[PDB]
Formats: sequence, structure tokens, C-alpha cells
Amino acid sequence: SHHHHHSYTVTVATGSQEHAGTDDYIYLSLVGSAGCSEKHLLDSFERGAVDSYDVTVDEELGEIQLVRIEKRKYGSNDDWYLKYITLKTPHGDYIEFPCYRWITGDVEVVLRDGRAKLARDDQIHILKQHRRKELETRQKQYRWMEWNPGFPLSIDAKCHKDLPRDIQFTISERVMNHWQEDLMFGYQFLNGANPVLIRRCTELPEKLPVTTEMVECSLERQLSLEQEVQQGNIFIVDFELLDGIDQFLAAPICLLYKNLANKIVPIAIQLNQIPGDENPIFLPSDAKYDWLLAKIWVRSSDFHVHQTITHLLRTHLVSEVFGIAMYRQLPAVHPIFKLLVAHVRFTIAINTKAREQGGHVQMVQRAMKDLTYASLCFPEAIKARGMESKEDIPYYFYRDDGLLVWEAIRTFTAEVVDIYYEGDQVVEEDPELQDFVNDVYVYGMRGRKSSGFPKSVKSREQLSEYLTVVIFTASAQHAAVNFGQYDWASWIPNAPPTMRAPPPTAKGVVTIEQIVDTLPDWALSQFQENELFLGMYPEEHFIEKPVKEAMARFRKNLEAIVSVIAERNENLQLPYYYLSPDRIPNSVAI
Ligand SMILES: [Fe+2]
Repeated sequence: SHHHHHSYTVTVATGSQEHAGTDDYIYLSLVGSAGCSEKHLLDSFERGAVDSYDVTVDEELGEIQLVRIEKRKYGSNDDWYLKYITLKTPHGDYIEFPCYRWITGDVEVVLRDGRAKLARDDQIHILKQHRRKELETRQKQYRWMEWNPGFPLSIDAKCHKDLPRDIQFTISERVMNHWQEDLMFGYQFLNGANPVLIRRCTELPEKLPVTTEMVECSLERQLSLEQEVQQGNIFIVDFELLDGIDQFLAAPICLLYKNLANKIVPIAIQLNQIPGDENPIFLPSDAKYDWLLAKIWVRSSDFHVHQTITHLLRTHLVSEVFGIAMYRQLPAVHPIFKLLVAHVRFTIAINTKAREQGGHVQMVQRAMKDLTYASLCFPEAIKARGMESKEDIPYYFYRDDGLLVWEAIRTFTAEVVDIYYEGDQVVEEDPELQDFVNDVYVYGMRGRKSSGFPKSVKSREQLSEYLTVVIFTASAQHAAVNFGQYDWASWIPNAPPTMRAPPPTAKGVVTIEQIVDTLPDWALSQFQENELFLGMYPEEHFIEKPVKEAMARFRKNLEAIVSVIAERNENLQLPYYYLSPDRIPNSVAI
């Protein structure tokens, strides 16, 4: 008798997404250590439904190793999303078999129980054959393809339809009123949509011939400009990557100053790289609209770097690399698959629907040189820009909140790594982990030595760091650069997507008219009702108590971080909440 909620006791859970149900014939087989069962027929599996069956075997099978599912068409094929199967066996044991896959009827689906296993744990043929065939199937279905010259390699799929079925689908107001203010312009380099470019200047670049006389009115400590550099109070945003893209663009240098109120404000702007009479150093002491238009041009450049580099290349395409490497080299039963699969959810499909729908390609090609592993290790990357000291640079909330979430994910990956890897040798000898890391280096990052990506991982520490890169990039870093886009780029003058006139080549000439003639004549910033936020793991790939306790500790820690950020934001002029963990999605899904 069959009991449907909404010998062996078999429970089948159908997904809650639409079209998850099927009307087709479902056959179940049990593979035990002492024999296999005949194919049993189950009779429809509706969306959200849990169907339970009582199955009597012809013989005693021993400990159940695998469950097998075949979907024969009843009339027309009907894709079926299977969440999991469980068994209560004749010997009283309860065994859970995580699936979370679409079943199209094209092949048999064979599931391990949910206890996570390294290759080293699988010594009987039944299990070694399953694992080997799974990886061979994965590496035929998930392949590398060069979409555009020089890009990280992506998925071998022209259309979203061609992907394997499993991986298919107030601040605005403030900007409007204050976008002309030097303070607001400076604030965004630390806490707007693109807070990753500014760095501490340690000597003035020869290509920016600014003098203490030019900026004396902006300096407030009775020091020369070169003395202020040496005291660490001068910062720079340099868009030289835009230089040499041939749809009008510039490649500005923007010099900034930490004033006595400890706020970083712009003090000089050169709109192109090569200094000259027709490339002036604009200053806040210039005519109102000279300085205003210089700033708009920097806002335009920051926008384009942000869209193509900060966002697309360094979070979307990087996350897709990690996701393809995971599907190709880690079987479902591997603990790093179980950990990472929720953080690459939808990443490949999002990128694929974008690709199907010149100068932007060059920007990616030029930024590949800086797409390093160290650049993705958030604490080290902050320090490499000289921005680490909170005593020195006190209003860098992207840094402060990133550090806490980076450290929370690091704590979690370490606990997980220590449950499943007893020492450093087990990490080094894990052949699937080594092939996963190697695919990233060789295929995703093209094998470029200067990427700094590890060729192998040989300790628990190093593996924890590497998993934190993957998870932080897909979750926190993506949210910080994606969800402030409506706040900061919905007022066009603060973020022009195109420019209709060339940059001004002299002072005292631009009018409010010329500013209007230069400027042009929300989708990606929204969350969804389904949205899964950092540490929500409804798909139970892990079923074991130790890792489940580690996940609960991870959530509690993220909850403490939410409270810290909320109490910090209570006292702030303009709250920074993009890195509050209740707002950080698990993955790149938008
Ligand atoms: Fe995104």
C-alpha cells in the first residue's frame, strides 16, 4: 500500500519547483552487498509530494549500497525532479540517499547513501565502479569551451537549452540630492557599488604631474603634498586598464586625500594617462562645471570597470570556473561536492543565458593578468592595496564587513575539512580534489603561471583557504558588487552607462549644456522569494551529524555578524548593508 503525503519502507520526495512532477513509470532497484533486487514499479509523483511505498524483496540483500531509478515514459516524457530517497530496511536501519537532480528518462540515475566518502574509503567493486562511471559521465556532460579569446574557459553550451538538465534554471534618494558633493564622490570608492579599486599611494606617479601648489587649498595639515603621501594620507584610483581601448571612453587618474575628519575626498583628476596641455589636471578649485564634469568621467570609468571586471569577470566567470571544475571532478558523494554545490547553484545557467543574449572583450583580456589567486583572498587583497588599517582608514565598511564574513566562511570550511580529512597527507592524496584544483588552474585559468592558482593542495589549511575563496566569491563578494547597483547607479549622473561627447581638453570652457550633451539621452539588484541566503542549505547533501553541527555553528556566527552590522549601521549617515549575511545569497544567481 502506497501512502502519499503533501520489507523495505521506501520514501520518495519530489521537488517543489514547477514541472518537478512526473506522470511516468518509475522503477526502483536496490543494490546491496549480497545481491540486487528486481525492478519494482511505483504508481503519479506530484510537485511537492512525498510518496511512500512498502517493497518486499525476493532475497536478503545485506547493507544497501546503491539505489537505482529508471523513468520509462507514460505517454510523453515528463522531467522529474527528485529530492531524495530514504529506506527503512528490514533490519531497522534508516538510510538516506540525497539526489537533487532532474531525471529526464535518458539514463538510469544511481545514488550513493548520503554519508560523504573520499575515494580512499571506497574499496569494494560496487562502489569503485559507481564512482568511476559517475566521473566519466560527468566529464562527457560538463566540458570546457573557449567562448571568447583569452577568457576563462566556460561551459561547452551555445544555448541555455543545451546545458545538462541538472544545471539549468533611500540611498537612491540620497544620491540624487548629493551626487555633486566631493564627499559623496569619495565615499563611493569605499562603500558604493564598486569598492575595490582605491589604493594607498606611496609615491606620486610620474604620469600625474600634480604639485603641492595645485592642491594646497585641499590639504589641511600644513604639510606639502609629497609629505602627505609619505604620511599615508594620499590615495589613488587609476583606470589605466581602460587606456588603449579604441562608445567614447577615457582612462582617468583620480587623486584623493584623507582629510582631518578622516574622510577620503577627491583633490585632483586627470582624465587620461599621458599628461599634456590637452589633458589637464582638474581640481576642486576650478570652475564649478570643469570639476563637476571631470568627476562624471571618473564615475563613467568606475561604472565600466565595475560591470565588466569587478562583477562579470571576477565573480561571475570565476564562480563558473569553480562550478565546472566541481561537476567534472568531484562525485556527488565527495564532501567537497556536498559543500560547494549550493554555492555554484545556477551560476553556469545565469552566465549561459547572458552569453546567448569588442572593447568590453579587451577589458577582460587585459584584466586576466590581474586575476590572481591572492587577489581573491579578501584579507590579503585589502592589504595589497594598503587599505587594511582601520585606525588609519575608518570608514571602509566594505572592508570591515567583508573581513567578518570571510573569517566566518573560513571557520566553517576548516571545521568541514577537519571532519573529513584527518591530516595533511589525506588532502594531498585525494585524487579527485587534486584533479578539481588542477582543472581550475589549467582550463579555467588557462594554465597561466602568473595566476598564482595552486596546481595542487597539500594541507588542510590550504584547502580551507581555497574553499573559502570559492564560497566567498560566489556569495559575499558577488552580493557586495551586485546589490548596490540600484542604490548607486540608478541616478545616471552618478553612473553614466555611455558617454556621448569626448572628455573636455581645456579648463574654463565646459557649460552645463556640454555636461548634458555628454550624458546619455534594477533588474539585477533584486532578491527573489525563493532566494537562499548564506548558510541556508535546504538541499540536504550532507546528512551526517558532525557536519550538520558545523553548519549550525556557521549560521549562529553569521547571525552574530548581522547584529554587529545592524548596530554599526544604526549610527551611520548612510547604512552599508550589502554584506549583512541575511542579504548575501549563497550563489551567483542574478
Ligand atoms: Fe551578478
